[PDB]
Amino acid sequence: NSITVRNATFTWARSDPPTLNGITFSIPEGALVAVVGQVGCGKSSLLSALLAEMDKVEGHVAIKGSVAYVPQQAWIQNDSLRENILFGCQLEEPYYRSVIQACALLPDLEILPSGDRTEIGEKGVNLSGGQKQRVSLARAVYSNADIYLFDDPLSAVDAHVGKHIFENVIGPKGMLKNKTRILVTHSMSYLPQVDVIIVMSGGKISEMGSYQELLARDGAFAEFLRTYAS
Ligand SMILES: Nc1ncnc2c1ncn2[C@@H]1O[C@H](COP(=O)(O)OP(=O)(O)OP(=O)(O)O)[C@@H](O)[C@H]1O
Ligand SMILES: [Mg+2]
Repeated sequence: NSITVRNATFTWARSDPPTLNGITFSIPEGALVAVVGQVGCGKSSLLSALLAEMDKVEGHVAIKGSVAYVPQQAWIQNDSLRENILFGCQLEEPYYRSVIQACALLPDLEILPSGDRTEIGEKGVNLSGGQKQRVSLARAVYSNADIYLFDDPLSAVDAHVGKHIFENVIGPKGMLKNKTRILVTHSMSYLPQVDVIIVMSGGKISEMGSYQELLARDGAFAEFLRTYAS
């Protein structure tokens, strides 16, 4: 297991009840695992907890290897698009080329005045929400971590681009097919294709299993599909 969490409780503020309570799960190395649940149920917080960005009140957390993150709202550094991807790393080919292609960046680069050397962020070219998201994906993919935490990574891109990113970056035929990948998503579109789904409610885990297992149970996952998925 690349991730092992045992009866773990995490807080953003000791003055109030913890946001995440009694979290217990293990993720096999190389698994693709979705995390779903009603808006506000604690999905982003779960990723923050794994990044050691919350305060662990109690419990056990063991994470094997490096961790990359694609946050829920993409952000841009004041620098070239290239440096927004490299983010401290040296540029290496053909890996860089593969990341550009996989993250659907070619159509964006093609209309930029200096391609990837274009200054983006403050006082530079004004990227769209979809463009920022593709840059954010590329930043994480380029770092070539062992574990990927994706916070609703297809929300800001259109359906066609989303399909490209799932196929080339996230899924079993993508370039990260050997990595552990945790996929928070509000969408049902790719849930049949993940290995395991973790359903959350109220800062706790309600149930875990495959798409087919959870669907048949007609419990929390079935309710997510009927009422919350969008
Ligand atoms: N970076 C942060 N700093 C402080 N509090 C946070 C942070 N991120 C989330 N929270 C808090 O955690 C609680 C659960 O919200 P969280 O954002 O984890 O839910 P979510 O399931 O990701 O919601 P959504 O479906 O809207 O993305 C909320 O009180 C929220 O304000
Ligand atoms: Mg969230």
